[PDB]
Amino acid sequence: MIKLGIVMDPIANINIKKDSSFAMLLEAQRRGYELHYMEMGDLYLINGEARAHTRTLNVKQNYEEWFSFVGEQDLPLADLDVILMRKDPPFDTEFIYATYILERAEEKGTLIVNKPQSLRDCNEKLFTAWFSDLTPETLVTRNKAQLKAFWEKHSDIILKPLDASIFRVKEGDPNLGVIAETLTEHGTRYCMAQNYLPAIKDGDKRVLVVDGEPVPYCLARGEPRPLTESDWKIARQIGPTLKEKGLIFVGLDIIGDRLTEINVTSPTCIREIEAEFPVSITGMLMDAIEARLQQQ
Amino acid sequence: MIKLGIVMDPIANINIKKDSSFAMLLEAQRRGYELHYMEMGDLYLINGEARAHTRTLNVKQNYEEWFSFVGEQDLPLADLDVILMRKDPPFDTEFIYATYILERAEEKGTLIVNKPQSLRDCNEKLFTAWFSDLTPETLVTRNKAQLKAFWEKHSDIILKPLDASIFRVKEGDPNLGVIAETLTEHGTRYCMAQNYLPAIKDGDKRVLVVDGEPVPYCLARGEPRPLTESDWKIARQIGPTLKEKGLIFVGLDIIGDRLTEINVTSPTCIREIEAEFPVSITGMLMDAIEARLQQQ
Amino acid sequence: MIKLGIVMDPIANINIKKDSSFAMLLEAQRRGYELHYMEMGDLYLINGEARAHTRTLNVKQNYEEWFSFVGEQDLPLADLDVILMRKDPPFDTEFIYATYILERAEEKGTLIVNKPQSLRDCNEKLFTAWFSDLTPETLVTRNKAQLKAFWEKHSDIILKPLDASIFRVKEGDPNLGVIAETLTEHGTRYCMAQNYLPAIKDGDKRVLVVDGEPVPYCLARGEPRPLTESDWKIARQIGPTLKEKGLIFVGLDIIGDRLTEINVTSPTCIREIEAEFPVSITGMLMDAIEARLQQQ
Amino acid sequence: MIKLGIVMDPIANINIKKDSSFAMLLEAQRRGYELHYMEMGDLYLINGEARAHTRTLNVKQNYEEWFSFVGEQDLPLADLDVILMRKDPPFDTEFIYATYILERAEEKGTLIVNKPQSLRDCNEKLFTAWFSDLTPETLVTRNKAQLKAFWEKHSDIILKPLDASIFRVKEGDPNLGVIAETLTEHGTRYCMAQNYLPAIKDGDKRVLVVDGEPVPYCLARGEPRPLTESDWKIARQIGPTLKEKGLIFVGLDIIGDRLTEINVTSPTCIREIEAEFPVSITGMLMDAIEARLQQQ
Repeated sequence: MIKLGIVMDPIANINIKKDSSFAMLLEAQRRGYELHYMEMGDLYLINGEARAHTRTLNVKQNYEEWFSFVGEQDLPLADLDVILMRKDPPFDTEFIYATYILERAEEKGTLIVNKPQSLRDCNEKLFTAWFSDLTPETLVTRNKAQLKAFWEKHSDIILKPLDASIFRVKEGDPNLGVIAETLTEHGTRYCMAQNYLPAIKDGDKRVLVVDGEPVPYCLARGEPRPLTESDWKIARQIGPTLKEKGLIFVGLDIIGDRLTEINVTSPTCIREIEAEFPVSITGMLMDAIEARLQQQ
Repeated sequence: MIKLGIVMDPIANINIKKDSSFAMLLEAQRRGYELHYMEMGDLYLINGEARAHTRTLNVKQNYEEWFSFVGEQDLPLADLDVILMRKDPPFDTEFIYATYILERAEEKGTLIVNKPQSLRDCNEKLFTAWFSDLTPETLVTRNKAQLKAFWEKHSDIILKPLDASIFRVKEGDPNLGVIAETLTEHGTRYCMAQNYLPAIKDGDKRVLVVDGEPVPYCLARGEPRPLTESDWKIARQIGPTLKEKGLIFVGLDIIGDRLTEINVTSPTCIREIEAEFPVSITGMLMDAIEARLQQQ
Repeated sequence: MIKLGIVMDPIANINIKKDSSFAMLLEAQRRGYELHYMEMGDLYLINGEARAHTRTLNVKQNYEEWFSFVGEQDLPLADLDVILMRKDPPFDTEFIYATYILERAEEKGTLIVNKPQSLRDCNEKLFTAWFSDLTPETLVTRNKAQLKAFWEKHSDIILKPLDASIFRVKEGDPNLGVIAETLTEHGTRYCMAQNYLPAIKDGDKRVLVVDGEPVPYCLARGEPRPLTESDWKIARQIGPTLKEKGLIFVGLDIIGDRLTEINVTSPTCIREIEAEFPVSITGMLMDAIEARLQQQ
Repeated sequence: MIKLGIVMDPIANINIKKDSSFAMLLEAQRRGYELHYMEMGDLYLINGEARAHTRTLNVKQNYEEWFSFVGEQDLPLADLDVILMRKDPPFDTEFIYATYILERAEEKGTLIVNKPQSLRDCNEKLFTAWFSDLTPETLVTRNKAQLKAFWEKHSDIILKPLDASIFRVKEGDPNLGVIAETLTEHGTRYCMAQNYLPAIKDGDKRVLVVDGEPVPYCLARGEPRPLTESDWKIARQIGPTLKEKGLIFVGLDIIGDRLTEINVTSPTCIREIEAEFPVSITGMLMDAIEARLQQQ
C-alpha cells in the first residue's frame, strides 16, 4: 500500500480538534496507508544514506488517546513512498539541515511534501519579493535611516522581524528608533517594513492551495468564507509557480487584495474550513499525492 | 568596462598579506574593472528590486593605506556585471537572507560568484554526503547512543559541530557523553562524527577549483605542494558538479585521500600558493568570470 | 497560624515520590500552616513594595492529584511569615532580580529561606573559595595556558563550567584545547579546573545542613549512609558560617574528604534519606523556621 | 607609594577626550601612584587566592599614544592598595563572578572602589526601590495585564528592560502588547514600567557623589550646570547610604526632581564637568581613596 511517513513536533502535545497534521493522518489512515511517525531527532544520515527511527502509527479522534505506536523500526527513508515535512517554524539552520537529509531520500525516490530545495528557496516572508505586483510596499533592510524614510513616504507602516511580533508605526509614534534598533538588533539583522493595510479589519485571510489549485473556501482571521473574486485572482497567479517548485500544500496570507505571506512549511486551518463547508481539503491533498506518485 | 561589486567583511580589518579577497580586487583592478565595495548591511530590497549602497573602491598593496573610497552611490545591483559574495562564515539565517537579495539581482542579469541557490544547497560539511565514496565514515545525528555506537565500530573518531571545534574520541576517552551532550546541546542539534584519519599528520590540504578546474598546487596545512595523483582524482570527480551548480571558486579540504569538507562561501589560501608557484589563481578566476559573462 | 509561601517551578510537573519541595509542603500542612503557592512570574514590585499573586494550596500524596488551589489572592509578601525560595538553577540575572523582590519583603518582616543577600553572596561553585583547606586544588580562569599548566602539575583534572557538564582531562587526552575553548567560550568566560579525586568511585555524597546542624545521614550518589567521621568534620566547619549567613537549609557535595560544591538554592535528597533512616529532615527544617520566627 | 590597579575594558579602544577612567589614571599618576592595568580575563583565583596578571601602566594625554606598558607581572591582588572596578555594563553573571575574585583580595586588605558586595546588592535600576519617595511610579513585572493596567492609571508611561532601549507608551499607542511581549520575552523576564516624566525635555541630569558627597556641578544630557535645590535634596538623601555601602563613586540619573537610576559600576561625565567648572572630581575621588586607606 502507500507507506507515508511524517516529520512533526511531538504528537503527544497537539490539540486534535485543531491540528491539521492530525487531520491529515486520519485521512491517510482511512485510505489504508501505513503511517510512520518521526520527530526531528529520529532522522540521521549514515554515509550519504538518509535513515530514521520510525514508529508505526495508529491515530483516532479520541481525546484521552488519539495515537498508539504499534511497531518500531530503523529503516532507510527511501523505503517510504511519501514524507510529510510538517515540522513547525522557526526556519532555522536546524530545519535547513533536516531538509538535506530529506533530499537524500528524495534522490532515492521518496516524494517529500514540500520539496526540500523549495523550502530553502522560499522563505515565508522574502518569497513575496518574487510577486511584487501582488504585495504591499515592502522594504527589507538593516538600517534605521531607510526605515524612517519609508515611514515618511507612507506615514503608517508595519515593521516585522524576518526570523507574530509586528509593530505598527503610525503618525506621531515616539518609538521608530528603538523599534528599528530592537528588530535589527542594532543594525546587524535584516527586518521588513510594509505599508499598513487598513482592510486587515475585514480579516487576515488564510487561503490554501493544493498543488497549484486553490481550495474554494478560506478562513478569515475566525470566519470561514468562500474565496472572493480577488482571492481567486491572487491564488491562481501564484499557483503554477507553487506547483512547479513542488510546493504541494501552501497557505497564503491575504489582507484585502494584497498578498502578505506564503507559508510553505506547516500550513494549517484545515479543521475550521472542513467544519463549515463541504470540502475535504485532506482528501484533496492525498489525491494530489496519489497523482504525483503514479506519475514519476 | 566590467563593473565588479564585492560583499565582504570590513575591508579596514583585513590583513593584506594574507587576504584572498584583497588579492582578487588587486587583480580586477589591474585588468581595469570598476570596483564597488559592499558590506552586508548595504544590501536591501525595495519591492522585489535588489539594491545597495556601494562605494567605488581603489585598492593598493600598502600597509598604511590599502584602500580608498572614491565615490558613493545607491544603485540597483542589476547594474553590476558581477558580484563576489566573499562574506565569511557562519552560514546562518542572515547569510541565507542575503542570498535571496543577490538572487534578485541574478534574475535581472548579474553573475554572482558563487550562485546563491547553490550556497543554500551546498553546506560545507553536509554536501560531502553527495560524494560518499570520496569521504570518511560519516554519521550526522542528534543522539548519544548512535554516536557511542559509531565509536565502538571505529574506535577512534572525530566529532565536530555542523554550525574549528573538533573533538577527538579515541580508545579509553572518559568524555564521549559530555562531548555529545555539549555538541548536540542535549539532543536538540545535529552533529557530525567521522572516523579519525591518521594521515592528517601529513597535512590537511586545501585544494582550489576554479570553475571545475583544479588549481595544480595546493597548500597543506603551511606548505605549498603540487597536487598528488589522489588530489587530481578527487578534484576532477567533484569539479563538473561544481561547475554546473555555479560554484565557480571552491576550496576542498583533503586529508590523505579523503574529502572532508567543501568551502563554497569564502575559500582562501590564494596568497600562499602564488608566492611559491608560477600560477595566478586570481587570474584564473577573473578569466573564468570573463568567460561566463561573454556567454550568457 | 503560620502563613508559609513557596516560590518554585510549576508544581504540575514535579515528581512527588522524589521532590523535596513537595515533601516540605506536606510537613508544613501537617503542622497546620496555611500554604501560598507562587511561581517566578507571580512576584512583582510596585513602588518598592514586594507583592505577589498567590494561590492558597492544598497538597496530598496522590499520583493522580497531588495539589489543589483553594483560593487566589494578590497580597503583599510582608503578610507572609516565611517564604521558601525553592526555585531551581540556573543562578542567572532573573534569579538575582527575584532575590531583590524577596529582600523587600524581608525588610518588612518575612523570613526568607534562604536569605536573598546570601544567595547572591554564595555561588554554589565559587563559595568553596572561602573554605580552601576543605576543597581540592581549584583554578578559576579564562585562559587556556593556565588550564594547560594546571594540567601539567596535576596530570588528571576535572574542568567544569561555572554557570552537570564536567570533562575529565587525564594523561594523553587530545582535547585540552578545544575543551577549554568551548568552556571559556574562547577566552570570554571563567571556567573552573580542579584535580580529579578518584574516591568519587566510593560515592559523591550529598550532606544536608539544617541551620548549621548536619543531618546525621547523607545520600552517596544512590545509597543512604550515616555521616562518616570526615563528613562530620567538614559539615561542622562550614555550619556556623551557613547559620550566620541565613543559609538555613544547605546541601554540601563531598567526594571522599573534600568539599566540592555548596548548594544554597534548591537542595534535595530529602525523600531518599527519610525512607531509610528514622530522621524527619522536613521536621528539622520546620523546627528551625519556627525557632527563627519566635526570635526576631 | 600607593599601588593602584584598575579593571577596565581595553584601554586601546577608549577615547581619551571623553573617558572618565583615563582621567582618573592621569590624576593617580600625577600624585605619583604606581598603576597596574588589568582586563577581566587577567583576574583568576588559585585555591581561594585572588591574583592577576597586571601590566605596570604609564598614561599621557596624547592622541597617538596615550599609554605604555612598562612592566608585566603576575601578583596577588592583596599586594595592591586599591582597585578601581571600572568595567562597563552589562551586569551579568560574568561580572558577578569577577566581583567574588575582587572580594577575596578585599578580605586580604585591598580597597575596592566600589565594594563588590554592594555591586551585587545595588542594581542600577532595582536599587531605586529602596528610595521610593524619590522615584517615579515604578512597576517591575513579567506580565502584560499588569503593564496594561499600569498604563490605564498613568496614560503615558516608559517601559524599559532591566538587563538604552526605552519605549514610550502614550495614549492611542497600538503597540503595548508586542512591546511587553518583546521586553518580557513572552512573560519569562522581568521588565520595568515607570510613568513618563515630561521634564526630561529640560535635561536628564547626571549627578556625581564622591563617597556620600555630591559634586556641586552635574551634566544635563550636554550642558554642565550647578546642582539645583532639588538635586542637592535628592543627592544628600541617598549619600549616607552610598557611603556606608562602600559605594565611593556614584552617578545618579535625575529627570526633574525624580531619581530614575543609580550607576554603581562605571559612572562617567567627569571630563565634561571639569572643562567648565573649577572642580577636580578625580581629585575629590583620590582624596576619598586616600582617606579610606589611612583609616582601616
